[PDB]
Amino acid sequence: SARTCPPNQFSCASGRCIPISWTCDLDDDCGDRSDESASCAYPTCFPLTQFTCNNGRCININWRCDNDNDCGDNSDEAGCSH
Repeated sequence: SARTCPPNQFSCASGRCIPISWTCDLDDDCGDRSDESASCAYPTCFPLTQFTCNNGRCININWRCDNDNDCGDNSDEAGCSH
């Protein structure tokens, strides 16, 4: 493995190994420590593969349940629950 996490993959606190796009996610993935402090300067969440929650949050693009992307306010549906 080059560095730590694969090429198309991001190593948060170095030891944590997630796909790149999750870096600038706003809290939920890692938090801030290095994920938001070593790349994030965004007014657009992240132009890799992400969704922009309508509450003002940014969320991962793979939370599409009903049709839109799970966040929990008035966006997607506000929580694909069961």
